Amino acid sequence: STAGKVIKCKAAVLWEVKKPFSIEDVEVAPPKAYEVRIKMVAVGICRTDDHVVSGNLVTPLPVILGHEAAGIVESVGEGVTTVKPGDKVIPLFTPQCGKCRVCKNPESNYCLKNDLGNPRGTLQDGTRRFTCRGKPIHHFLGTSTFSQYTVVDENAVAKIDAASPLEKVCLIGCGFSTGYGSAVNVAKVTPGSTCAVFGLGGVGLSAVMGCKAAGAARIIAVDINKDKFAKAKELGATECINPQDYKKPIQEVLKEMTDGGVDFSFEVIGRLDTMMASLLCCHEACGTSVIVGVPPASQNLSINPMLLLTGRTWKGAVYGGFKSKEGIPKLVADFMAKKFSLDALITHVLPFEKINEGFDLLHSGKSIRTVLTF
Amino acid sequence: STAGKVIKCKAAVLWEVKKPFSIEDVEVAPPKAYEVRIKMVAVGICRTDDHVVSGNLVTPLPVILGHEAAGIVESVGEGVTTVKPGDKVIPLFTPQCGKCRVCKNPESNYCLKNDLGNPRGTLQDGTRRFTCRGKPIHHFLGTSTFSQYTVVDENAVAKIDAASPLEKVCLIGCGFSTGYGSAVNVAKVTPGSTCAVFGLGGVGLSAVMGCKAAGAARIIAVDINKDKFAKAKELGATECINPQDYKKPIQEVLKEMTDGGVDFSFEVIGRLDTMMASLLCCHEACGTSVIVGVPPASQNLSINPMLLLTGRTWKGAVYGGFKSKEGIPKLVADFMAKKFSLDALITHVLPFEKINEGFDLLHSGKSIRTVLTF
Ligand SMILES: [N]C(=O)C1=[C][N+]([C]2O[C]([C]OP(=O)([O-])OP([O])(=O)O[C][C]3O[C](N4[C]=NC5=C4N=[C]N=C5[N])[C]([O])[C]3[O])[C]([O])[C]2[O])=[C][C]=C1N1=[C]C(I)=[C][N]1
Ligand SMILES: NC(=O)c1ccc[n+]([C@@H]2O[C@H](COP(=O)([O-])OP(=O)(O)OC[C@H]3O[C@@H](n4cnc5c(N)ncnc54)[C@H](O)[C@@H]3O)[C@@H](O)[C@H]2O)c1
Ligand SMILES: [Cl-]
Ligand SMILES: [Zn+2]
Ligand SMILES: [Zn+2]
Ligand SMILES: [Zn+2]
Ligand SMILES: [Zn+2]
Repeated sequence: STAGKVIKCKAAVLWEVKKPFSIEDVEVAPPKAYEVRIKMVAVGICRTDDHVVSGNLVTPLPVILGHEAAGIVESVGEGVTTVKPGDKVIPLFTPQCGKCRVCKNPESNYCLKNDLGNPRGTLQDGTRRFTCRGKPIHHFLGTSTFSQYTVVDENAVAKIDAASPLEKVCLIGCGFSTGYGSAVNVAKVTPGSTCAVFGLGGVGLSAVMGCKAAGAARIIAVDINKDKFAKAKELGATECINPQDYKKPIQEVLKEMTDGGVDFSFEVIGRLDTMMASLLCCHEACGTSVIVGVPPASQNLSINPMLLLTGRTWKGAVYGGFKSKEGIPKLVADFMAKKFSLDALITHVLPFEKINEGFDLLHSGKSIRTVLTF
Repeated sequence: STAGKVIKCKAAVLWEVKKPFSIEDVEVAPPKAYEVRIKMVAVGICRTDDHVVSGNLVTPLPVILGHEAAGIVESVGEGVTTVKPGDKVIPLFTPQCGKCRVCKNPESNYCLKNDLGNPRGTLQDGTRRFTCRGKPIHHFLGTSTFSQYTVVDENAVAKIDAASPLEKVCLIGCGFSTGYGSAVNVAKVTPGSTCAVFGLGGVGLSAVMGCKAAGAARIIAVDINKDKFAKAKELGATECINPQDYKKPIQEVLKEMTDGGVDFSFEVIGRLDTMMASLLCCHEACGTSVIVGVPPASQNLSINPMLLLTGRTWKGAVYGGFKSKEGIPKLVADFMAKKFSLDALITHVLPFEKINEGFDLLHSGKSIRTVLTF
């Protein structure tokens, strides 16, 4: 019925920054060659989506955000070999074209086909598939999952287990993968090591889970919102610190707690002051600091190079180091194999139409993750 | 015989910053427990020594500098078990106490008994062994080799091959180990990779050799002194470029020549602008920039954290990641086995008394490594 036909549906369109989303009628064009048109089922709210709402992450507007989600293949374009209609899928905010220098490198995952470096708000072919009131609307990270239907490039979609509960598994689309992989793939936490995690939201907590799985002996959870400590400990944090209870700077408080500093620290928030704190609290001779939080546009850090000369390793990564099209699937399988659980991360489930309410909860600090359902 | 007695000898004293070295008679107190008094045979002139003179590295004056050396054990204090009088040895600017958190950690080498963090200008017990006209003289990195005799802690001296040519293996005491290990140990250069080395002094040329040993496919040597190019080439560089020949920033050139950037970048000069260019020239998603150059005191770098989120790795190291006491002897054995040659690095040989002429050669850019004989 719908195949090859333009689908009219509802989607949350952002026309301006610091404005609410508009649940409007938009026309979703049919998938071109090597493209897949997905029917969304569950979409989780990531702070990155909010970054555009706040102006911290610039991207052409009007836009349809969303990138953390799960859905079903409504139809595919010509040349599509990986997914067929009906297949359960997870759109990847970072592609794996498999042909660029990066994709060919065994330890890189930031494919050259991404729309993060220099945002165009289009699909890999430079064009858009969304329209609304005679106006073309921009995509976001080539996923735009805040819509009942969306078109994505084949190399940016991954087929998952047919029995996968799309309402939970949508987190593996971003939050869980990013945090967990940051600990296991990027930092490469060693068994018996000491770790520190700044920020305890959806991504932060999965970093706790990742350090735990890696065998970290001590995991120090850091957050100004005390309410997150309950979950942090439950997921594996050995202790919880709130920077506000101290008269002393956090990195100092941390170094005196761990005999000179932690082995691995992760900044999962997105502030310069906290990224400075994470670099400073990891032992000057053998510590590794992993930046996970997305920094506000055009801001810099002033660092003394002596901080690295002694032996510190400072790195960062997108998507927790997982090569998208391969990693996400295998992750779902592990979830199926009951290797881990995403239940503690989902605190609120709202109907798509109340997306604006979902962003409110994120700003009030009442929710870890909120899953908008279709 | 001089054991147990105060030795009187010549040493090069720096009384004030930015002033020539003054060759004076000093008294060298005999060694205490776990200390070794050494008779110097050959010393190399490293830019770090010059960093104190110029004022870029702060350390208490007046002082006896020098740290890349080779000599013979004159006598040992009570408790010493790792060396005996007559042994050929290399003092280590960074000790390997073997009992601290860092020494236990198999991946870090920056021992806690170092005098680089906050220089006391003493031995490990907190005292000095040099006197000059009543005035006690400060030590440097616990080694102070610009003297005919010096005393070092036992954990800062490595016993080497009895047949080692001391006028050659002194480079292994610092310059070579640092350069070669930065590539092989710290960056862990992968075979078939592309490398950029900024700075072609004795340390930077050892970084080049190390990249070649690692099997890099390309090694681009950068330096504003074209007279260094002939040696870089001979040592492994596939190409050499002079930033002054270009219209655009060196980082943009390097990225254009290597399909987006190198895989491994090395800053071996000690300047802020080059450490930045060095980070910027390694591929945003898979590059590793390694800081080897000692930056001028209290100077800060201003960086956009986004530069790291894409996948870049930024780190630094001392002594090229080698655990001093263990690594030096092994490296001397490799030298003995012809595994590598030091001849190209050693461009000048002058008697100790001509030390000022040696620093002048460095300043003019006419030398790579100048060795001083006693
Ligand atoms: N880390 C460690 O361990 C170390 C370090 N360090 C450092 O390094 C550097 C360098 O050294 P050297 O090699 O000796 O020096 P020289 O000879 O002077 O060389 C330099 C080079 O560079 C070049 N440049 C300049 N500028 C520039 C350039 N290029 C380009 N661009 C620019 N701008 C010149 O020409 C020459 O050639 C320094 O910094 C030092 O410091 C060393 C060693 C080691 N250590 C540490 C220690 I406490 C002691 N030692
Ligand atoms: N690299 C990536 O792949 C990637 C992926 C997804 C998200 N992110 C980024 O990760 C970061 C967090 O994502 P999330 O969705 O889990 O966010 P979130 O907003 O729900 O959680 C941020 C947490 O940090 C805490 N916090 C805020 N200011 C703090 C401070 N100054 N000190 C200590 N804690 C503070 C908040 O209480 C909250 O618990 C954001 O920057 C997001 O853009 C990065
Ligand atoms: Cl268009
Ligand atoms: Zn790719
Ligand atoms: Zn996300
Ligand atoms: Zn040196
Ligand atoms: Zn030690």
